[PDB]
Amino acid sequence: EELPQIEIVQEGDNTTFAKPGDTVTIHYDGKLTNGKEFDSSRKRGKPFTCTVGVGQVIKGWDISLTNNYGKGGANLPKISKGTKAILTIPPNLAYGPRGIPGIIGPNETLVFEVELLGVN
Repeated sequence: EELPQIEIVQEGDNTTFAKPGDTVTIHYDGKLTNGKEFDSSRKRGKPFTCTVGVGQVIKGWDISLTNNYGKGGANLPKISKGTKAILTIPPNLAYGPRGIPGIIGPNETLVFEVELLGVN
């Protein structure tokens, strides 16, 4: 079963974990596998707040931030509040064959360097 890959750069508090319906606040840089940046909250000067686990972000983000809607998965570490991680998300858990014209091409793997600042 398809899952994003998660590299834990530095662990957070190891006790606060988002569940579906929670709001999270996160800084990120989104790049293609070739290092070309397609988006970033940091250059925007403000972190990104979203509701997780309910399809209001790409599935790869939902799975990563909620640890597969609480179900976990093989080699899928939990991301606690304060954690720095790198999420690598296959196209089927992102924008698929369709992509986003002029921003993300077809069947693109996305790499997000993230810091989870807040959970609820």
